[PDB]
Amino acid sequence: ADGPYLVIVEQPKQRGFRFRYGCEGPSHGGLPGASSEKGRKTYPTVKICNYEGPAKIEVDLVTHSDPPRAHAHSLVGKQCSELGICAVSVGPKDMTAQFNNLGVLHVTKKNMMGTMIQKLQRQRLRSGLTEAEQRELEQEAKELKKVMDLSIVRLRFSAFLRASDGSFSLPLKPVISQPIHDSKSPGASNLKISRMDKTAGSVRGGDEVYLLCDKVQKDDIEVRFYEDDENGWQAFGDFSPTDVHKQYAIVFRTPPYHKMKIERPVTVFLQLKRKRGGDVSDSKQFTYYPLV
Amino acid sequence: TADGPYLVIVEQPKQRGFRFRYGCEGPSHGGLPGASSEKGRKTYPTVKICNYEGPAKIEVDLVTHSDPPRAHAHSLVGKQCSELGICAVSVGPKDMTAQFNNLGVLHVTKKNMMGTMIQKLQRQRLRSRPQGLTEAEQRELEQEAKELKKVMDLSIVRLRFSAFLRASDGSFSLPLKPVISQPIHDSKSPGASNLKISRMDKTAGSVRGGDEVYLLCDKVQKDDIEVRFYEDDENGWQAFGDFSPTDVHKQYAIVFRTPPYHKMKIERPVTVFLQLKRKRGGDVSDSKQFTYYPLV
DNA sequence: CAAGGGGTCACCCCCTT
DNA sequence: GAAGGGGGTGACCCCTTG
Repeated sequence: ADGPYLVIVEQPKQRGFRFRYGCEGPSHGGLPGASSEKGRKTYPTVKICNYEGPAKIEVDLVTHSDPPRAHAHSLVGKQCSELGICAVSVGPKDMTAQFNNLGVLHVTKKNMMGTMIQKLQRQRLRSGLTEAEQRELEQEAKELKKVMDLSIVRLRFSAFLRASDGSFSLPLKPVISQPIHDSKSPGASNLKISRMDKTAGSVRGGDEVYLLCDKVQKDDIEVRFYEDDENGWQAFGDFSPTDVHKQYAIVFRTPPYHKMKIERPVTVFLQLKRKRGGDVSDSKQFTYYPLV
Repeated sequence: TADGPYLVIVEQPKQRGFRFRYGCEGPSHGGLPGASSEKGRKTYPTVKICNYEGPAKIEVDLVTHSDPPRAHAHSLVGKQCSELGICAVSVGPKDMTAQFNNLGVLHVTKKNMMGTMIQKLQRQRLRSRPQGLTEAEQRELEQEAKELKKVMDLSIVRLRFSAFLRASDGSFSLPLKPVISQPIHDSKSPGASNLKISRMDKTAGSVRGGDEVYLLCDKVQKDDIEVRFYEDDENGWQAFGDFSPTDVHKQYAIVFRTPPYHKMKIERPVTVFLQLKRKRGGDVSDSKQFTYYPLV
């Protein structure tokens, strides 16, 4: 309520965006919003609230860590500087800003240390801070380099409202986005079930199903058969990691249905679920016919 | 065979399966096995000297896939070898057979390659000019390299076994003809692996066809692959499985429909073979049996 | 260790509109 | 033709089992 503030209208896509190295190019596509699909494209959006008037909103990459420190990666795009800082303006009509050419520069573990000290030199600006105390600033990097996840970043939106003259000096409280997992990292993809040869079985179980999927980790996968409504009953499909073919298929058997006194058939859901990730695949329906 | 004394490969190297290793990876990662080997019976590349009993030294070096055999960029690293990549064994008058059981293949870096290449060259024609060489052949030798670095397949090597019979002197200086092995494809080399049918969800059907089969395979390129249903002895009746490139899942499965049998209104089930075939090329999977049943 | 496997980092190219 | 995706390739780095 009380005061002007910033809000993320549309969060960045948590999974599916690929980070890029310097060599790959400058133009490989922008980080979409969480509702991007089809030709209906969306981008990360924020708006200023409890204020109408000229403002500039900036964006920078910060860590997964809850105390937000600046990330080793940079943002590149049409709006952006070389510092990794993307900035947009909002006119007095429209206080909402879309960021539509946002890209994530992936630093090399070689490059990391050097490139980090340049971004760090900024907080030496705030407090003609004599280069004498560079050694004080450094060890932060040296240990930030061991604890810092390069598979995950978050966006930090910092809004500023224009003064009459000596403009855009008045700051709003900053707003941190949801985490953004590099798509090119291992458990960073969406589990998708592409196709399966069977969508029905006997209440008995032990019908063999060939399931086609996108990349799945050999022993980090399982096959959950669950009922949302009926008292959380669940079971699993039984297979050895040998039955994971080339990380794109699973041959398994069905688990028996909890109630085998079935008279009429019962539709169920089955999904893929990482054993440590926790995150499931988009679920598919499976039907169970009674003993005859 | 040719009457005078000669060398024979008793057991060839594994053609498809063996992984080449970089300098970094480590020096004991496995030995190049033989074409007979399995998890239980392990066998290693073996050769024998024939039409001669006595002391002899057999050496082995990597040469190109190219029929004119030139020295390969890769080296052999082993409990038996030189730094130059040349492994030697001695065979006394009783035993004229040499097994090589710790043979491994050093993969050179494309940055290392050209320099490393000219060492094996100087080392070859340094024995004909044993005091020094000429700037003329230095630059000439580089030229021979440059042209070999253009055309040398690093995914394939062959072994070149060269025997020597020891004279009265004490010198193993009497040379036999060299014998070149069948080619050795890097397991971890791009593309063109042996096609394998891992398993299939259906092994039967109807004469009609149009029965949906999920086939699990090793890496296949969507457009350039097919699924051949043939009767090998019966005048080559053949058909194909029915699928779009969209139906080839992540290059490691194929969902297809079975082709109709050539002759309907049979009364007894006809068992046939099906295989994968790079139609661009001519390659084929280990065939699998498929049964066709009578109508209703 | 040795004997086999994976995955990974960067970079490099390949499709499509 | 670049934009906007996606896949593949070398060199390297690891991890189980004994």
